[PDB]
Parts: sequence; structure tokens; C-alpha cells
Amino acid sequence: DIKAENTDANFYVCPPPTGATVVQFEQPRRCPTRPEGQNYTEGIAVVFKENIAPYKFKATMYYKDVTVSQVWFGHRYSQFMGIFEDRAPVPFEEVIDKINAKGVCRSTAKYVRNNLETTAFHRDDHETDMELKPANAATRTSRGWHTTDLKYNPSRVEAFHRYGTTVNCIVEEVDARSVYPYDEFVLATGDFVYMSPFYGYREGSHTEHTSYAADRFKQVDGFYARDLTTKARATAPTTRNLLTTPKFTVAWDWVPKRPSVCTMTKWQEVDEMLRSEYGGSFRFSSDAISTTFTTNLTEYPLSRVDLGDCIGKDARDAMDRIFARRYNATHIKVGQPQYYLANGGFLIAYQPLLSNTLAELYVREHLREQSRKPVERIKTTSSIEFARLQFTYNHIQRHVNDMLGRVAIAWCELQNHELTLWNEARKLNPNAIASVTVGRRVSARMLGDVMAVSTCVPVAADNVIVQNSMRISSRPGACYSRPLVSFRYEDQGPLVEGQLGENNELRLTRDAIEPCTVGHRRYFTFGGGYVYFEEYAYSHQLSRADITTVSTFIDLNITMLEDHEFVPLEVYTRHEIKDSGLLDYTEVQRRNQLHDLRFADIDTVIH
Amino acid sequence: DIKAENTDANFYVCPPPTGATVVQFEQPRRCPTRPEGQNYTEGIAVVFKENIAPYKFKATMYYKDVTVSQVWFGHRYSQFMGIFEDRAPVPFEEVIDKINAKGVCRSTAKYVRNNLETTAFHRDDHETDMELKPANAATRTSRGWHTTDLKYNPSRVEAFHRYGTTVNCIVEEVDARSVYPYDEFVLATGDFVYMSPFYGYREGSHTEHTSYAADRFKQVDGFYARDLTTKARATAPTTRNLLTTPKFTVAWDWVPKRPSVCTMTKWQEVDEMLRSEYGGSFRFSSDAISTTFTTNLTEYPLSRVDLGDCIGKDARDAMDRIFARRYNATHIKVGQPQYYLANGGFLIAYQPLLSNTLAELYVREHLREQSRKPVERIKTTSSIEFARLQFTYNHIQRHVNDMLGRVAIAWCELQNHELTLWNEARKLNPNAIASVTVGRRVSARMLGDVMAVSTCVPVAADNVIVQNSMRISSRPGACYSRPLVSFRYEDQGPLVEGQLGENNELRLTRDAIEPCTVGHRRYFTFGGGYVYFEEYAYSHQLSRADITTVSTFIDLNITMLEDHEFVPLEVYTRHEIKDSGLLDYTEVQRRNQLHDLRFADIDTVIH
Amino acid sequence: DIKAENTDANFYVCPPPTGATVVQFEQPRRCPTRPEGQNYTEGIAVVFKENIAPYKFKATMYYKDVTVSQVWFGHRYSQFMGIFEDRAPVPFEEVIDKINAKGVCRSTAKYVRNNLETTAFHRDDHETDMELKPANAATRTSRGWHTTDLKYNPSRVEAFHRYGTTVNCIVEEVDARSVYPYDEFVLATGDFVYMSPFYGYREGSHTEHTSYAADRFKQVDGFYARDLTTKARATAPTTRNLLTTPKFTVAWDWVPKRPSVCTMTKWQEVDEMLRSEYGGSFRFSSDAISTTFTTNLTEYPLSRVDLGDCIGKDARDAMDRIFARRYNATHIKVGQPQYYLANGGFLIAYQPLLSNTLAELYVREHLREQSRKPVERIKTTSSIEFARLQFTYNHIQRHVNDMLGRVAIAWCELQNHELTLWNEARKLNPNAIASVTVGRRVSARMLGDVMAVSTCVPVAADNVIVQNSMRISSRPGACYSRPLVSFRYEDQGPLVEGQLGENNELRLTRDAIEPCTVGHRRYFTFGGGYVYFEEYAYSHQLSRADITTVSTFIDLNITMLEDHEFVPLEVYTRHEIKDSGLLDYTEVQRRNQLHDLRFADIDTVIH
Repeated sequence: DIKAENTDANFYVCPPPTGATVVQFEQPRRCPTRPEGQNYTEGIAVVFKENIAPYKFKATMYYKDVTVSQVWFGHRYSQFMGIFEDRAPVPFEEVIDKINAKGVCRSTAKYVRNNLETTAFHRDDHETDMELKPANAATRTSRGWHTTDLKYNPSRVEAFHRYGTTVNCIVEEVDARSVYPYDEFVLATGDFVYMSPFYGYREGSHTEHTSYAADRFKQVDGFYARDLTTKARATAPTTRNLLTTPKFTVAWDWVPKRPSVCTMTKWQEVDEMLRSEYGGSFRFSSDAISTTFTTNLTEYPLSRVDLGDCIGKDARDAMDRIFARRYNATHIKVGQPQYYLANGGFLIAYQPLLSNTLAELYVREHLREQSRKPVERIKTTSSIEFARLQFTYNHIQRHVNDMLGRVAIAWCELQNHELTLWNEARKLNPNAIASVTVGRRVSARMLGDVMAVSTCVPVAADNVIVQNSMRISSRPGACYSRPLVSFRYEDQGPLVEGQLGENNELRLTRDAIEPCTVGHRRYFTFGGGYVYFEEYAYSHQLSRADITTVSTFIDLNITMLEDHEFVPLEVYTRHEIKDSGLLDYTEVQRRNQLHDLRFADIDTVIH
Repeated sequence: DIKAENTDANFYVCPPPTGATVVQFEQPRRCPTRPEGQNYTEGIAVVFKENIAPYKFKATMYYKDVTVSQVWFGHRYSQFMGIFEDRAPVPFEEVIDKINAKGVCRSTAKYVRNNLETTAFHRDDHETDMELKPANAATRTSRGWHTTDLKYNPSRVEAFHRYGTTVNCIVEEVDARSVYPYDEFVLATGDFVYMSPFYGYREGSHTEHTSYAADRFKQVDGFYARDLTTKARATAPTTRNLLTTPKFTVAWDWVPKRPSVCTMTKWQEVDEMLRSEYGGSFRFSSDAISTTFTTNLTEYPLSRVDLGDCIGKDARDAMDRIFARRYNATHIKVGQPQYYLANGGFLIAYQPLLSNTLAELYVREHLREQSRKPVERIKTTSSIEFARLQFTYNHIQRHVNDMLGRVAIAWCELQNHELTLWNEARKLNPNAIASVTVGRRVSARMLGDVMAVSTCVPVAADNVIVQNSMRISSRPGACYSRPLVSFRYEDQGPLVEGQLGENNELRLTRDAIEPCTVGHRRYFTFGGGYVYFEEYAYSHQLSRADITTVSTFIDLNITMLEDHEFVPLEVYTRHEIKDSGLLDYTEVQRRNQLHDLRFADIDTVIH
Repeated sequence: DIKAENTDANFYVCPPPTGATVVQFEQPRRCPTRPEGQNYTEGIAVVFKENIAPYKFKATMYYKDVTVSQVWFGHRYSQFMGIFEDRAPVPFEEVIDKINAKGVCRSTAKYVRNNLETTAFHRDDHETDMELKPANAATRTSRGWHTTDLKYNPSRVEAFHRYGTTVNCIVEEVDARSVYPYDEFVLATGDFVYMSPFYGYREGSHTEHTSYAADRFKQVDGFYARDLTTKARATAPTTRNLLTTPKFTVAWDWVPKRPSVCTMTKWQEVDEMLRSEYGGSFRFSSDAISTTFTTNLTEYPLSRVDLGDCIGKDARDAMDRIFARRYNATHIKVGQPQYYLANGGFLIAYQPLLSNTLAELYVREHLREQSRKPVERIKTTSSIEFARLQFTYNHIQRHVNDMLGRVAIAWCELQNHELTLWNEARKLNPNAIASVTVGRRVSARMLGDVMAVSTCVPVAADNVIVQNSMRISSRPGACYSRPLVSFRYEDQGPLVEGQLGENNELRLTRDAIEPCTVGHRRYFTFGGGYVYFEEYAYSHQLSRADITTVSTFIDLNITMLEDHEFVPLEVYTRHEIKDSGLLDYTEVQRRNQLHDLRFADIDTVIH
């Protein structure tokens, strides 16, 4: 007769439970604990990296240009038979006496060449004084001075061969380099000198190239140079080396070798560096830098380091400086500065810091720090980046776990408390609770604390019918609150008496009756929709859609983090760098090699 | 007699609460709000980086090889007294007239040398000027041409000296380079020329120190060159500079200095660049690039930039181009392009974009953009990476906070609503609720809205006993639903009457009785396990394990993100790159450096 | 009379609901599912990068120094008329016979020069054999040997010109480098040679032409060199090329061209490399490396690669090696090694791995792998970093989504179950539940399953009054549990009878009465605070603050991840690299280029 409007829903019948099945609720679970916090030491660190260093210094050169020329005189014309050009060293004596003090130089050159002592006279004059003047201007040049502008050719005699001599004294300032602190350091030309800026009265290597009298090398102590141009005199003395090579004499100031070089560089200063002890290793993270470094716990011998006085020198300087500014009132130092080597070959100097508040701790901390305290070069990697990645990675990870962990605990605790609610709740409606718990529809009743359960049998939607009239003829004055129904499990046959219950439960028995009333209008969950009864009478059927909905649940909107691709990005390619400067190794090289071909002709061979 | 099987659990007794303690539930808490969303402007940006680079151009050289040789004739043999080789400039006139137009060149050279005008006649014959032909093939060479293959020497006359002269005209192409305008640009030799292609009356440069003799430099306007090889004539005129140096004459095309030079490079184009305003700074993020840039709000003066016309030129080009493709229908431009300088020294040009939909906004946006609008070089860092890190970091952070924040709100709201459930729940069972809330077992009853509470006293597990028979002799026909028990607080003494309650509560009074029934089987929470009663009679005891469990709680499985280590990774070690820069190392490096020493003559002196 | 102490709270009245409004609870929502896990293949990979490579090789040079000098004898003194210096090739025959086998050289030189065959004799007397002896020491040399220490000038005769000739045999290892795979290569001396080891003698190269007579170039097969110094004989033969240039003869060992040069380098080995198939691309992630690579699915032709035999050679070597150590028992290989090209131009060789457990799978996997299997150089980027970023980014993202996703499901499930609790709960107190659900105060009653609702009307705090005495005169022996009140909606007028209800509900009707009792003390929610009644009598009023609070809610503390800034950080910067060097490249170049300017002598031109 009246069949459910809405097919979609299902129906169940639930026989009363018996002994046979019983179950218990789980008791509250133990909760996770938040991890002990990591402890961070405060401190100041400076970082050092490996360095080049070249050797660079200044020098002066004194040499003279000796030229002799031959001329043949033709009737109309003249021709050069040949021109001879030499360089002559200026003597130690001449340099000091003539050039340096006076600034005046001598025209004539007297030097050994080819195991012969040759002499030249300028402009075959009487020996005369010459006054040096600065060299003609050129861009990007060092200073230089020269006596003689002009060349001297023999006076004209017809049909004769003649020789003429010129001398030009030259002095120049030199930039000197030593690729390897060694026998040789180089001149502007790249003309080599076998001498060293370092030496130096005393050295082990003193032996190395000396089986000697003085002879060539001479040192003046307490040398005061005077500027040629200014003719100012040096305020302070130096030790002046002069080496006389056959071509020329060079002079420079002597300085002790060791302090000159030294290798290591002080990359950066971190006001706040944190040291962490994890994993049997140390972490130093610079917040600003956003780098983290990993080091062994043990400290790194400075003594091991070669040439590297500087490191201590710098380290204290920065540390002292930093402490005063930021630290001074605020914090107290613990222990003395410490050095660690970190992957990437960065050397870290650390100065642990203690807060004033903490200060009582100071004794204990000091002891620990001290225990840490215990020639090769250190190689450094070009790329920081890994440290930065480490820095970034850890921090983010730090947050994620921390926040998530809290949630988990919150979740767990929430569940435990909730159980209390559920316990009572099941009491009110064992079926509803039982069904949800099991996850299937079931019938249950409480036996004592424990709850019995039995499963329910589905009934076809098709086979359900609702009775038209709630009210009871037999015993008037009473009306049953809920509808009655008929149904059967299988299609073919029998019809079963029964009545409706909450959530489409067909209860076999029709116990529950209430006093009749007026204005008695109700809705019942029937099938997909609701069945509508009015005045204990059948009305129409509805669907859920008709009725406005409200939601128990609290919404959460969670979205994924979408994927991203990182494409190779570089300011510079390898090629670009090579191209960059200067300009090209390749371009230059191609040009240079070519040079002989274009300019000079080897080629011609003839039978 | 009947003692609990399962020790593990505890027992409590809970006396009824009095006035003395009362507590209230907390009221719902205020919830966090989701942050206002960040606003992002759309736009198109191009990025620029610093670049040096130096200047190159083509040039041609005309010079002649003048050689004179001496021979002595021995009886059998001949020997060279000596060979003289010179270069002679080819005259301006000769170049234009002879070489250029005709392509023919002449044997004879006439130039000043050593303040003398010397002349040479090639292969001393009454003069001929044959022609030029291309130079012999070489790899990686520029073009060149030369009149004379062979060298000429005097005919043999015995026991006499003779002189012979040769002339070979040479013309060559080849590249020229000028780093920057000053003073000289370089020719192949490593010799220099100082002329400037660059200037230019309309330039400062003329001022720079000048000799100057008029003659040497000459400019031809409306020059049409003809290719020597092809003998094609140039379609279009150029301005041809020729400079005659004593060695040679060089010619090239004059070009205005400025447009050639200039600097900064257009690194990349971003179709979609987002500008964000945070922190009193700007963020530009390129999604594809995955870089973010930080800039000051204020714009960066282009005028400040030195040599840098290009930037505008490029910027518009890209922007216009980009807009049409992607943007054209879709979006409308706002304002004119804007430039910002970002850390890392990247210059960003930005063109703000507006959507069509938004367009009404357009007036307002325009005003804001405009307000932004307000010689040095800009230095750029090699490494992008920090920006990328920033890009990566922010995005991830963005997600994490966003998602988490939502959860927190959801959590909060959930709690508030839950309170409603709890309020009723406590009503049903004040003890259970009260206990959980307090976190200890307590007894409570409701006085009005407020709930009173009192604490409970633990009872020893050992001292508890259960009565065998539920049923009551005295008043038959009634049976007590729950078991009765005896217990005492302390070991030694007295026994107390009492009965069981939920969760091992020993209630002093034994009120609650129900009608007797059959099939009355129940479980009670007793100690660790359950006590089993059948038919109002004692049966056996059980443990919890025996009974299958169901769980209220909804599981969550949360796992930590495990630590990771980043080890230094590099494609290239520094050395390898240097190795790449040709070429490598040690033995050669040893050899080369030495060169001056050995070749310069140490060996000895003869007095 | 008695008005609320605490203003802050509001009051409501709730008329009974009617038909007019009804609502339903939402049914449980479908839950999200956890994504299918990604599948990862295990495998071993090696990575390769692009390489430079240069050519370098050893050489030997044999040449002689031929010098002739002229002297004029002055009365006292002597002078050099001139000195002639030449280099003479040492003959093929001489080298093999004399120098190589004997280690002896000859005084005389005989070579063609200037199309004349000149000869020189040393010491002019006539021949005696000369043993070679090592050259004088210099630091950083290659080896060399020379017969003759000293130079010769003719015996003195007065007023005569005389000639003297000197010959010094010289041999030197020298280093050789060649830019190009074909002929041209250069000495350490830097003189160019046109020859080359490079070509495998049978090669394409034969066609490539330099054409000459046979004599100059000769090859010896089965050459055994003997060390000059040691005078050891070579154990094993080589093929010895000798080229005789006019200046000198050079010899080196011939080797096949191709294998020498070749390309790509084997960057790294990854024990565990994971391949992932996503996005129509492959991901290889190295855990240790913390890089991820993206590749096309298809494999990359090795054959395409130019010079690159090595790759296979290395790849197998590592793979075989790796497998045994880690893999050997543990895993089984699938298929043969495979190669992919990844962005960044890294070539990846992959060897898929299968576990033993899985092994049944083996057939299927093999088929898939095989299907993948299908002259240019590959360019590689300097910077890994993007891959690392990708690696980092993905992993973190992986965690975040995974964990969060779980939470969402947990949340959803939790809500559904909770609904069960709510359903019953509303039953107990429809108003409280209804109000919360709606979010405003409302009145509701249950009609059947569905709940009716109506809204409530706020009442002024001001207009509420409480009745002093609970107890009822009329019917003594009964006392009303809750207080009675009077109120009115608006200020001016009427007073309404009513009574208190939970949460400041003023119920119009005063139904609910309980038996009178003693010790009847209660609290009622009144206004902000509580009203206190004792013994069914009015006492005083309180505030909430007075009473201690307990909280239902489970706390969560969630904090944001704070922003971070990454500042540009570079251990290595472009300038520093360029500088890095001794003295330094930039400084070199500026100085070097300058050289002509300062040194060169125009100096000036005059008539």
C-alpha cells in the first residue's frame, strides 16, 4: 500500500542480543610526551677560509741603457751598419752615493760583460754631471727617471764608418711578485731575479744558494731613501737590499718572511652563533647567515695549522670587539676562545657565552668547555650552499615536528576524555553507539558494565510498508508514538508484523505507546526521506532535501602543498665566466699563438 | 573469601560531596581568526646583471717588409755578414690609390726611420709593382696578402761583400681590441697603437694630451673598400680611419663611441613576476625561476646608472613582446615600467598588470604606482642561491602556517561545541565526568548549575571482598542489580560494609535494588578484570583480555620527519676549473718560471 | 528589588517551537583516502659531467748552439765586432746513433740554412767525442744536457779580425701542449712545431694534408730510449716520432689520437639511487647526495655521445664493484645498465635493482626496463644547487602533505562518530544543542526524529528581577527547585511573570516543583555571576570569578614558523676568484698589457 518514497536508504531489524557476543571499550591510551628541548649554547664565532696568498711587494731598479751605433755615410744619405744595445747595472756605490743622496747620476757605465770589463762614455763628452728627470708621461705606469733623452750618433764624416755612444741612466719603480717564495721573484717584464725579498740575514735556506763572498748582494741597514721627485727624505729607516744582476741592479726593502704570507682569511663574523650538540657532532648555526656547520666535538689544533698567526690575532680582535658592543653588560664570557674545523673546511672560532642570570652555572660550564681543548693547509669548498641548505632544512623540520607533535598529543588526550562521554552515551542508546563502534548495524544491550551485541539483518527497501493509522481501535484513548510497518526479508513470501524504530529499525514488537494528544505531528525517518504523520494519521512522505540542514561537524579546510619544479638557474655559465674576462683565455690564446705566423716568415725553403 | 583475581586495578570510595568544594566549567574561548590574505600584484619583470665587457673591432694593416742582407763570398761557401729587417708604413696615398683601388702594390718603400728618410727598392730592378696575392694557408688565421715570396741576395762575387735588398708588401686583416676607450688599442704584436676609433670631436677625448702632428692621422669619408680577394667593391660607404705609425699603417672604420660600449646585461625574462609588499620592502617572486628578490619600496634611478641605455631598450622590448603574447586580451597594463634594485645587485624592471575584471580599480592603482617613481656601476653577486632559498623557504612556510592555523581554529571551535555535550553528560554521571575533569577520582553532585565535588579515598586492592549472593533473604522477590562487597582502608583491622559501583567504586550504602528476574547475567568491573555473576549468583572471575575490545577513539598515525645531512657537494673543485684554464700544471709550471734564470747567463765570469 | 549583580550576561526567553521551523542534522560525510604510495625502484647510478680536456704530452728536443764571434784586437783591449748565434737541428741519424745509443754527441753541426748547407766545427781543432752532461741546476727545470760549457773567441792577433766558432749540443725534455687534436702543438719553450703525436697513424688524418719530402719526418718503430742520466735502457719499446725543424729536432712518443682526448668525466657514484616515475619524467634522488634529477623517460643514446668510451668503462666498473660490496647477497640486478640525460646536463647511468624477496616479479620488471632502451658534446651546468633544492623541497613537501592528510581524515572520521553523541545529546536538552548548532539561542523540541526550532527574544539585563522566596505559601510542603523572576522586554512598561531556567532562560511557565528538603543549597546561573540561594531562600549573589574553574577542553599550543631572511652569502665571489692567484690575474693583465707603453721607445721624432 504505502511504500517508501525514497528507495535509497536501507532497513534493518535488530533482534535482542544474547550472551553470545559481548565486547568492551578500549581504555585510554598512554600519551606521547614532548621531547626534551634542545639546549643551545650562546657564543660568538668567526669563520675562516683558505686563501691564495700571493707575494707582492715594491722594488726599484737602476740600470743604464748603453747603446753604440755604427753609421756609414753615403754621398747623399747615411745608413746604420748596426746598433748595439745593452743594459748595465748601476753600481752599489753609485746608487747610494750618486743617485740616492745627490739624485745626480753619472754618464758613464762600467760593467763586466762577457767576462770583459767594458766601459761606455756618454756623448763622448767630458764626464759631466747629469740631472735626472722623470720619464715622459704614460698611462698606468710606475715612476721612472732618465738622464738622457737623445741618442748620440757619430758626427758626419763622409765615406767613413764611425761609432757613437749613448748612455741613458734609467731608474724605475717595480712591482714584484713571487709565485713561489723562492729563489726567483719577477720583474715587470717577467724578467726574473734570483733573490728573495724575504732574506734576511738568517735563514736555513741561507745556505741554499750561497757559496759566497758578498759579492753581488749587499744590504744596507738604516737606509733612508729620498724621493727623487719630491726630493723628500724618508722619515724612517729601512733595511735596503740591493741585488746587482748583470743586466741591472734592483733594490727593495727587506722584511721577515713569515709574517708576510700568511694563508688563512677571516671570512665573516657572527655576532650570535649557536652551538648545538647532536649526533656526536656540533652544530653551529648563524641565524643571520642562515648557515649551519657541522664539526667534530674535539677542537682543532691551531698548531697544526701552518702560517696562521693571523687567525688568533683576528679572532680575538673580533671577539673582544663584539663582546663589548652587544655583550658587555649583558653577558659574561665562558672560557677562552676555541677553534673547530667544520666540513667545507671552514675553521670556526667559538667563544661560548653565559648570561648573567645563569651565572651560577658558570663553574660547571667552564670545566666542560676546557676539556674540549686538545703543519698542514686547510682546503675550503667554494660552495657554502650545503650549509645553508642544512640551516634551512633543520629549522623547517624543527617547526614541523614540534607543531605536529603537539597536535598528536592533543589528539590523544582528546580521545581519552571523549571516551567518558561515549560511555554514558551508549547507555542511552546502545544500538546507535554499538553500531557506530562496530561500524556495522548491530543490536546491543548492556549486561552490567559489559555490553552484549548481536548483528542485524538487512531488509529490502522494497519490502517495507507503513500502516496508515497509528491510533489503536482496540484500546482507544491511547496512541502509539511511532508508526507500525510490515515487511519481509525475501521477496516471495510471508509478511511480518513489526513497527518502525529510529534509523529505519524495524522492531518486531510494538510495545511503546503514549497517551493520545492533539496537534500531534511528527516526522519519522523512513527510507531515504521522512514519513509525515499528522494527528496520528498518515499524511505524505518527504525527502531529506526538503528540510533544511544544520551540521554538527566543525569544518576543516586542508589543502595540499602543490609540487614545484626548480629549473637550472645560473647568473653565470661556466662559459660565460671564461668569456667574461679578460676577455677570453681562448680568444687571447688564439691570438697569441698566431703571432709568429703573421708577423714573421719562417716559411721559405728553396731547393 | 572471594578476593579479586586481578590485582592491578585500584578501588575507590566516594563520599557524597558537600558545600565545601565546588567548581565551574570553563566557558568557550575566543577563536583565532585567519589572517588577511596577502595581496599580490601581477606584473612582468626583466632582470639585469652587471657586465664589464671590453671592446673589439676589425682592422686592416698595411706595412712592408724591408730587408737588406750582407754576404761575404768564401771560396767554397758563402756567409751572411748580417741581415737587416725593417717594417715600413705604407703611405696613405699609396694605400688608397695603389692598393685599394688597383689592388696593386709597389716594390719600393719610402719612409722615415731614425729621423732619416730611407728608401728601399725591391729586388733592385727598374721599378715594377706587380700585384698582391693571398698569403699561404694557415689554420686559424686572418686574411693577408703579400707581393713577394722570395728573398733576394746579391749575386756572388768572390772575395767581396755585397748588399741586397728585398721588399715584400704585406697587408693583413685581423682583430683589434680596446678594453675601454683609453688610450691605445692593441695590435697583434703586443705592440700597441694609440689612435681611437672612438673619437670624435664630439667627445672629451680630443682634449687628452696631444702631440700633435697633423699628418699622421687621416680620415676618409665616403670610403668604399674593395675586397682584395673577390675584388668586389663595397656597396656602402664607410668612414675610414687610417693611422700611420712608423712601423705600419692601420685602418679601420670609425664608429661613434657611445653606442658601442655599454654595460649591464639582461639576465632573464619572467612572464609572471609577483610583487609583494611586506616589511617595508618589496618581494618579487618568479614562480618558474623560483627566486624571490627583496627590494626597497623606492624605485632606482636609471639616470644614476652609467652606460645603460640598453636596459630601457631591452626592457620595453621584452615587456611589449611578452604582453602581447600572454597578456594581450587578458590583461591591461598599469602605469609605465618601473625599476628596482634588489639585493644581489640585480636590477629589476617591473610592469604592473591589472586584470580586465578588476579594471574599475585602475584609477586608484595607477596613482599608487606612479608615486614610486622618484653615474655608478652596479655590482652583482655570482650566487643567486640565496634568493632561491628565500623563494623556497617562504613558500613552504606559507603553506605550513596556513594549514596549521586552520587546524588550530578547527580545534578551538570543536572544543567549544563539545562543551555542550559535556554539560549534559556530567548531569548523567557527575562522578565520571568530574573525575575526568579533575584528573583524579572524585565524587560530585550537582547543586544547581554548579557542581560540588569531594575527593575520594583509595582502597587497597587486597582489602576488598565480594559477597557471594546478590539475592536478599530478608525481602525475597527483590534482587540487587549490583554486587555487594566488604573492604577496609588499612590492613590490620576493621571490615566495612559496602557495595560495588561503576569503575570500582565502593559505595557505602546499598540502596539500589531491582526486581528479580531470570536469565539475569551480568558483568561487573571488578579489579583488573570483570566479576561474573549468573542468575544473581557468583560464578567466576575474568580478566579484560578475555573479552574482545572495540575502540571509541579515532586513530591518528603521525610520524616525524627524520633528520637529513647535506654533505658538501660540488660539480667542480676550484683546482679543476683552474686546470681547465689551460694548462696544467706542475712540471710545466716548474719549467716555465725557470726560463729567465737559465737562459740568462749565470754561469761564471772571467776576470 | 533584587537585580542582577552582574550586568554583562544577557537573558533570553524561549517560546515553545511550533511546526513552522524544523531542521535536520547533516549526515556523515565521505572521507578522503590516503593516496596510493609512490613506488620507488632501487638501483645504482653513476653521474657524469662534461670535461675540458686539454692535450699535453712529453717531448724531447735536440738542437745545437752554433755561435761565431768576431773580435778586433785593440792595443790594450779587445772588442767584439759581432756575434752570430744559430740553432742547428741534430740529425735523425745522429740522434739515434750517436746520442741515443752512445749518449755521445759530435762537435760539428751540419745543417741547411738560408738554402745553403753550412757547417760548423767546435773548437776548430778537429773532432774529439764529447760526453753529454746534465745542465746546471736551476729550480723548477725540466732535464737537459749539454756538451760545451764555454764559448770561444779567437786567439789574439793584434790589428786583425778573427772568427771563432763554438758548438754546444743541447738536449732538453721540454713539455709539449696542443690546443687542437691536430697538428699544431707548442713547446714549453713555446716555439711552434707543425707535427703531432695525435693521429693514430692509420686514421682519417692521412687525407688531411701537409705535403713534404719524407726526410723531415721520420718514425722509428720499436724504439727503445735510454735515459741519459741513468743510462738505463727502456724496458719497453715505443714508437718514436722525430720531426726535424730547421731550428731543432723534436721527438716524442706517438699515440693514437682518439683515446687521448676524450670527454665526459665520472662525477660521482651513488650506492643507493632511487628512480621515481612521475609527471612523465623520471626522478633520481640520491639520499646521501641529497640531489634529485629529472630526466625524460626515454634513454639517452650513448652512440650519440662523442668520445665517451670511458663512460661505459667506468660505469660498469663502479656498478660491478658496488653491487658486490653492498648488494651481493642482498639484491639481484635487473636488466643491464641504462643511461639517461638529466637537466643540468648530467648523464646518469642507472642499474635497476630487485630484492630477493620480490624476485618473483623479476620477469615483469625486466620487460619494462628493456623497453626503455632506444656525435655531440653535452654541456653541464656549474651549479648543482637546483637539484639539491628539488631534493630538499620534495622531501619536506612529501612529509607535510602526508602527515597533514592523515590528520584531515582523522578529523573527518572523528566528526562522523561525534554525530552519534550529539544525536542523543540533543534529546536530553534540545535547547542547548539547538542553540549551539544554530549558533544563536533558540528553542526547539523534538517532533519525531526531526527537531522543530524557534528563535528566542533577548531580554534586557536591566529588566530582570529575582523573587526572594522559592517556597510556595499556597501549597506548603513543596518547594520549587529553581528561582522565579520577573522581567519585561522593553523599559517602560509592563512586568511579566516568569522563572529562571538554565543559562539565563526565562521560562514563562513556572511548572517545575520538587519536594521540599533541608540543606537545600544551590547555585543558579544568574546574569554574569551566580545567584546563591540557601534553604529555599535568597542569600547573596556571586560572580563567576569567585568560583574556581575547570576546563573541558584539551589545550593545543600552536605557534607560527617565523619569517627568516637570507642575505647574500658567498665564500667565493667572482672578483676574489679572479684575484686569487699570485700575484694575481687582474693585476697581471693590467701590468702586462702596459708593458709596451712604458718601455717602448718612440721616443720622439725629429728631423
